[PDB]
Amino acid sequence: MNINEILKKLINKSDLEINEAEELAKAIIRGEVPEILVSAILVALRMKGESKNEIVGFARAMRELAIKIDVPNAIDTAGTGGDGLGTVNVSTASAILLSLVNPVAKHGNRAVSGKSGSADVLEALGYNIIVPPERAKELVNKTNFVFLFAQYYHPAMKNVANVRKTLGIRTIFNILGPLTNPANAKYQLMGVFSKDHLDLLSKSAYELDFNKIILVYGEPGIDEVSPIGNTFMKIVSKRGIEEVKLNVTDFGISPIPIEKLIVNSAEDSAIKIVRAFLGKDEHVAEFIKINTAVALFALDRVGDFREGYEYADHLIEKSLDKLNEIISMNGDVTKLKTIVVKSS
Amino acid sequence: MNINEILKKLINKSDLEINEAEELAKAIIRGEVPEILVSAILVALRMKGESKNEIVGFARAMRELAIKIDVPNAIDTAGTGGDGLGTVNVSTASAILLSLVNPVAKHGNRAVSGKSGSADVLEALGYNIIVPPERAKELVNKTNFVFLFAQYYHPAMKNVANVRKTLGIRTIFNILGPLTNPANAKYQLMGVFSKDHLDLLSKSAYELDFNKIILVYGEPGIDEVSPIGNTFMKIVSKRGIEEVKLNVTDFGISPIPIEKLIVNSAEDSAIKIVRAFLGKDEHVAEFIKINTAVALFALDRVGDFREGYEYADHLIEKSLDKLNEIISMNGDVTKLKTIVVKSS
Ligand SMILES: O=P(O)(O)OC[C@H]1O[C@H](OP(=O)(O)OP(=O)(O)O)[C@H](O)[C@@H]1O
Ligand SMILES: O=P(O)(O)OC[C@H]1O[C@H](OP(=O)(O)OP(=O)(O)O)[C@H](O)[C@@H]1O
Ligand SMILES: [Mg+2]
Ligand SMILES: [Mg+2]
Ligand SMILES: [Mg+2]
Ligand SMILES: [Mg+2]
Repeated sequence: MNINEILKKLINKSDLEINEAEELAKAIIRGEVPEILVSAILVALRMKGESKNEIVGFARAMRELAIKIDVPNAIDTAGTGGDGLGTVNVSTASAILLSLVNPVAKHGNRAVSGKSGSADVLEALGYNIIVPPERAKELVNKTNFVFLFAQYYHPAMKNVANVRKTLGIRTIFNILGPLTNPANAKYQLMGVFSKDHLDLLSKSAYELDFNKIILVYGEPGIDEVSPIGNTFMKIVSKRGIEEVKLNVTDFGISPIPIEKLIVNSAEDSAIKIVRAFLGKDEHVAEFIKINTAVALFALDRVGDFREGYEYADHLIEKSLDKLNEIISMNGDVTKLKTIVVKSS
Repeated sequence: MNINEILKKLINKSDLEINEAEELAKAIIRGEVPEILVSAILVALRMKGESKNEIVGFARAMRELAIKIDVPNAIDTAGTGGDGLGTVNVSTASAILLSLVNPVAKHGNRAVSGKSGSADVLEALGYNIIVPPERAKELVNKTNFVFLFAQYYHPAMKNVANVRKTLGIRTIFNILGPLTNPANAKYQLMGVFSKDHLDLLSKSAYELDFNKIILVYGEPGIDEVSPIGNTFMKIVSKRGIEEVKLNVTDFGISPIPIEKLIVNSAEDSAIKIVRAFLGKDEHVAEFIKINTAVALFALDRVGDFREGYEYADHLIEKSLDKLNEIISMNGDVTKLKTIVVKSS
């Protein structure tokens, strides 16, 4: 693996082979490549426009270097993020409903834009987001749910922290985290932030070896099933990549005004979700349920999205309690009660 | 003027304003921009493809911080380099013949591609490549020739050496060289390795305040007058940029074997050259004459491309003697003669 040959190759706008990319990624994440060259590379890759092999290459590298646990049968609902509209922490909430009928390995980080980060609500809720791997497995067995805090499950990325911060621009590492679930979940719902990444990441995904992963991009430009209108999807499986366009009305609901689904703090997000669980905020609930319906489909638990939406209705009614047993086994329920009160 | 804004601008592939480039180049050459961003900026600037205005901005920044000497009437023959052929140092040689008729302020550096660096030959021929401004003035009056070592007349450029070396790829700075003659020569024959850069550089030079500078691209893929076929050149002055296409034959000569114009070290170049001066290397000598010919057309001491080849035919006969006096005034004549002995 010659750093120079690689760089010159990217500069000429030639895509790498999966293996070149993986060795390249491996060197960078290991800390064996001078910052000047990591910067050059990340910048070259972006201006060339990353290709499938490249994504595949880097993903495989990151999985390899990441702290792992084995729960392939699990499902994750992490999205790439980056839309920055501060919407409520949907997929996290949605991860609570899923754990009721299937092991859930929720991968995520704290907020980058705003403060509605997956790891932040869980914290605001009473959950102890920093879980050691040996414990992580125990929890998923006892409660069917664990949150895998990325910073900690991908310690190696520390060797790229300075370049990324100094560069202060989006790079290939901004859309890779969801393809790197630390527990190797084979089923997942991952939202991307642009129609273009929907095409690239689904093609990449097709080779990262999932049983079923559903990539989505919903209007007005968030990485979720769209709560106001259309949702562009890609259902990936050993069979291929299926294209599917969906409107929020297909779930049998009227479009939800998005201002209703936007938060301004972690606690505010937590309250939105509990109130949703408690039936005191139909809007957030419909948002949590349209996302869960797509996840449920990924698991092959329903025949269509409507069935998925109705089924999700039965899950949300048991989620508050579910949330309580999960947080009791790994956190502080008094914080959950406080949040509950704060929403009654 | 913010670096992060410049970076976003380039990542977006938008060309900079001359003023912007100049301030950007200033900070970089002044060593006040973090190596990480300098790497990114240089890479993006290359992938986007540099613009006439960016070239002009950097050139002006560099010129401003360079150390200078007064000799505008002088002529130079430095080329962009980087054609990857390892050919023999023709313009350094072509400069020797020129000092026979016009003061020569030759700008150059050590090789990045082989050893065939114009500065390396001289070192090998016995010349003392580091010439202080005061001494340089003296040498040009007496011998009518002087070498301006880029690494000495551009002391600030050392603030970009680590990034450039670490990168190990060509950037904007690898084409700015000949446009920043320390003696501010108003005349010269600028060689370029690609027809594309031939256009960019010609248009840029037009605004760089020259009396007459001829840019040339050699058919085989060399940045000199072609020894095997066509030569594309632009005659830029204050009145415009003329288009001109040549063939080795228009010099009344025949195609020359590039196989014999190739060198594999500083000394082989120093030998091919002296060998041609001794009239013992028909081919090397022909390659020199044709370039010299164009450079004479530039000084307007010949109004015909074949008349210049004829005039060059004279000059080479007195060449060795000139080289001899040049070396004994600023250097070690010993070396030179051992080379003569090795050229027989
Ligand atoms: O900024 P957003 O509109 O939220 O988009 C980013 C992602 O976050 C949402 O879930 P959650 O809040 O749990 O975040 P995560 O997917 O990043 O963990 C949702 O599932 C998106 O995929
Ligand atoms: O790689 P090359 O085929 O040599 O082309 C690069 C330049 O070098 C040649 O002269 P010289 O060898 O003296 O180098 P210089 O122009 O860098 O001084 C010639 O003037 C070219 O313009
Ligand atoms: Mg999400
Ligand atoms: Mg989201
Ligand atoms: Mg040259
Ligand atoms: Mg050359």
